[PDB]
Amino acid sequence: TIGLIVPDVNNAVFADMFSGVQMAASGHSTDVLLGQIDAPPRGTQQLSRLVSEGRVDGVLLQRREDFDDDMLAAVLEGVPAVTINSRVPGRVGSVILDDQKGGGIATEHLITLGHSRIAFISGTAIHDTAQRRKEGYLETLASAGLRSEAAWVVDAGWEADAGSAALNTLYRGANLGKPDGPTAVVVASVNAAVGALSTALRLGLRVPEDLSIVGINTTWVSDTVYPALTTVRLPLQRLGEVAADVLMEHLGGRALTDTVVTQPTPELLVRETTAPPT
Amino acid sequence: TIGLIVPDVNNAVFADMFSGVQMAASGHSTDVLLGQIDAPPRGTQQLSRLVSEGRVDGVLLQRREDFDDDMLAAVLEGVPAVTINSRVPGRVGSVILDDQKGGGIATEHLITLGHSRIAFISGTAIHDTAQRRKEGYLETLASAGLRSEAAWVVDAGWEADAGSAALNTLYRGANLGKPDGPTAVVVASVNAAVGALSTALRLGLRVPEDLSIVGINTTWVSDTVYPALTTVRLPLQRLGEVAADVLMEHLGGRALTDTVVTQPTPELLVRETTAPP
Repeated sequence: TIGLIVPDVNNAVFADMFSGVQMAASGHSTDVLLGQIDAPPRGTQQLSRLVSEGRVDGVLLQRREDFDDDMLAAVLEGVPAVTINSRVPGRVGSVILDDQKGGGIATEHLITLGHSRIAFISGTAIHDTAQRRKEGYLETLASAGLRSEAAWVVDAGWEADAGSAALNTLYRGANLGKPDGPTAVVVASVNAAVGALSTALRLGLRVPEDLSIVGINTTWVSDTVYPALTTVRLPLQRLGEVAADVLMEHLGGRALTDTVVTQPTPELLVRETTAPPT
Repeated sequence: TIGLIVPDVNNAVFADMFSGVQMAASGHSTDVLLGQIDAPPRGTQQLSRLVSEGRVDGVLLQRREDFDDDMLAAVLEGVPAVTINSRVPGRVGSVILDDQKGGGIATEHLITLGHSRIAFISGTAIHDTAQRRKEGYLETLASAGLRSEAAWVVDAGWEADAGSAALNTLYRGANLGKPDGPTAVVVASVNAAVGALSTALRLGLRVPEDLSIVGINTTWVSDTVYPALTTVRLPLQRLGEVAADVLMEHLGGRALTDTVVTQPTPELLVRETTAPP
C-alpha cells in the first residue's frame, strides 16, 4: 500500500493526477491511502505524524504552496517518498512536469497574437513549480526581444482567490487592461486563472478585447465557463502514473530518481480568452 | 482502514465530504482508502475483494448517477457499508442531506423575487438525491400555489455538460427566457448549474435580466464565476463526519442506522444570478 499526501483535494491537478496514481497502483494490486494536510504550524505536525506513523510502505507527496524546502526536507528524512509536481533541493525522488515549456507555450501563443506587454501571475515564491513556469515565460519574452517589469510579475498562488487578488493588483498598479499597461496575462495555474478572469470581468474589462488570459493546466471549469479560458494542457495523469511507478520500483529495491514527464508535450487549447490586442 | 468509494473525484460534494470523512477517521486512528467501482458484476467482485482480502474494514459509498437501486444493492450485498448522499431502499446504513428542504429554499427564493414560471434541471431520473430535491421544488410550488409543467422539469445530471444539455432543451422546447417561457431555473446540483449559466450566456440570454438561476450546493466555482451563482449550501462536511462515525461505531458493534443531517439548515447564499423577472 502507498500514501498520497495532498494540500487539498480541490486542487486543479488532483483529479487527473489521482486517476494516474490509482491506475498504476491498482495495476500492481497496491492500494492508495489519501491524506490531506493544513497550513503550518498544524500542517507540519499532521505531516510528521502522518508520515512517521505510517500504515504505508511509501508516500507520494504534492507539496503545499506554503511549505518551504526546509519543512519538507526534515519530514521526508528517512521516508520512502516521491514528491509530485514539485522537487525539493538536497534529496532525490521526484516527478515534475515540463514547467518551463508550459510557461513558454502559454507566452508564445500571446506573442504570436501580437501582444508585447504581457504580465505573469505566478504561484507562491516558495513553489518551485511556479518559478519554473515563470522562467519559461521570462525566457520566451527575452528570446522574442520583449521586456517584462517587476510590476508585471506577481507571486500569488494556485487558487482562485490568489489569482483574483493578483489581477486586482495588476489592474490598480500596472494599468493592466488600461492605456499603456500590459494587454495579456499568463497565469501559472488554472484555478487562479479562473479567479483572474472573473475579476477582470467584474472590473469591467472586456475579455479578450481589453485583456487576453492564458492559464496553465486545464479542467472542466476552464472549459465550461464563459468565455472559456485558453489553457495549456499538461500530462497530469502520466505524472501520477510515473510517480507511483518510481515509488513502487524503489520499494522493490531500485534507486529513487528525479524525472521530468516530457511526453506528451504541452498542448495549447485555444478557447475564447485570447485575441490580438486593441 | 475504511474505503471511501466515489464515482468521480470531480464531483461537487467530494471535497467537503472528504474533509468530513478525514476528520472522523483522524480522531479514530483510521486511514481512508479512496476507490471507485465499475457497474456490477465487476463492481460486486471489487467491493467484496476489498473486504475479503482485508484491504478495508468498511465502506462509505456515494452512488453513481447511472446506478439504479438494483445495481447498488448488488455491490453492497454482504459488505459493511454506509451509503453517503444517497439511500438504497431495502437496506440499512445511509446518511443523507435535508434534500427536500434545500430544493424548496431555492424555489422559495425565486418566487419571493417574483417568479411564477420556474423550471427544474434535475440530476438523473435514478438518483434518489435528485428526486428528493425535485420533490421539494414541486411541494414549494404547491405551498405557494403556482403552476408547473412537464416540459419545465428536465432530468439531467450532476455535471456541467448535463446542465448545459438540459438548459438547451428548456430553451428550444419550453421557450425558456422568452415571452412564454419560465423566467427562472433551479438546478439540482451546482456543477450542472455552472453548465446552465454558461450555456444561458452563450445563447444570448442575459442573467439575471432574462433568466434567474439557482443551484443546490456550493463550491469555489459557483462563488468565483461572473455572474456568481446563487446557491443553497448543504452541510457536506458534517455528512462526511457523521457517515464515517456511523460506519466506525458499527465496526465496534453498533447497528447501522439511516440518518438525515438536518442541522445546519440549508443556507441561501444570494449572489449575482437571481433577480426579479
